[PDB]
Amino acid sequence: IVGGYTCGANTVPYQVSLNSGYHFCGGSLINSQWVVSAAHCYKSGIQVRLGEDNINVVEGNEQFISASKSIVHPSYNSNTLNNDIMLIKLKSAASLNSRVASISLPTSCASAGTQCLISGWGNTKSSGTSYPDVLKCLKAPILSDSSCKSAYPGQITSNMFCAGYLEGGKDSCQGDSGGPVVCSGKLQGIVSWGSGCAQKNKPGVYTKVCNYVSWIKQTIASN
Ligand SMILES: COc1ccc2c(CCN)c[nH]c2c1
Ligand SMILES: [Ca+2]
Repeated sequence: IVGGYTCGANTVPYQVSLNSGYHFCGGSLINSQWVVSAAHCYKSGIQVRLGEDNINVVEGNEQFISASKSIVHPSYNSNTLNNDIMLIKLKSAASLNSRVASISLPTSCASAGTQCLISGWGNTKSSGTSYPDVLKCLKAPILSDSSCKSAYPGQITSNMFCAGYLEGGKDSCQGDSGGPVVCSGKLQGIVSWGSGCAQKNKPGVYTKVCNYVSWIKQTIASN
């Protein structure tokens, strides 16, 4: 997260870290057994880390649970990033508590102008690299689809939305991939792609979760 702030330990209790020997992506806990992340975060050997603040220190509220199954969206296209969503099932159910909590799926699609919370352990610099230990947060509004398409002509599908700032300086970045965009207490977006981080006229692009609620619900009812 570039241009954000330190969330505060466990104040984003649905935020997970995906670990393959090191943190490589975020995700969102949607119930005791399932995490939503980006399809571009798919890899083998995923351990889901819940209850994290400092990802380099065991602080006492973590749960580390291996993935037992990953399900990338059937229509995910890695070249265009259309349908950039994946489900991860936990080998055992997480114990839900004040530091480990699920986030509800949306009932409707959030509207332009709505303020949302984006979080992760990604790079905090728009030029160069610096990776934080504690979870970072950014408040960012959803942008109109006309402004989103103007920023990324020919690239925004109906499964994507832009959030952030056209002036740059505040954005999600490398390593925030797969993490949550939460608006009105619901998971509306997944950190998906952009042109760099926090660049002028290049706001972050996010998977439009509301389009996937039926797929999520049917998949978790059968796996
Ligand atoms: C390889 O560099 C990057 C830089 C930024 C991003 C993002 C978020 C952009 N708002 C998702 N994946 C990335 C990969
Ligand atoms: Ca920790």
